[PDB]
Amino acid sequence: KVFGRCELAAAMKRHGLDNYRGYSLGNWVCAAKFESNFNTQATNRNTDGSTDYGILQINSRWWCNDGRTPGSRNLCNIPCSALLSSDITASVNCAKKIVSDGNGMNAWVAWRNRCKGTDVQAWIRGCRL
Repeated sequence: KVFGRCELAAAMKRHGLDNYRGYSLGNWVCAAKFESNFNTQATNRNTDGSTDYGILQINSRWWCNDGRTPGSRNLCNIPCSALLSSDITASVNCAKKIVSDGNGMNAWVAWRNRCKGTDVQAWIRGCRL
């Protein structure tokens, strides 16, 4: 499913991402915008053969099992297909693990390059308080 901006902000807030590890909601919405354009079904193959899945483009090299990433780890203990659901729960819980792994949101290259340091609160302007 393709979320709207505020719809996704609300869903991430409900699932506990607002200020998770100190990252305001706008950071998460911005990252999702540039990772997936808010599309839960987004997939993209990486050069090394891993694949990125879902609204936050979680990578099969470490975080989920897709059965075709030699050496993969599956640290979120989920099939990568679960990251494509219209229900964002699996993606959020896995993102919590990723952002807790030491490097914060820098794990998302697109967040580092397109969201970090910017006025990310613009991404939640107008969302229901």
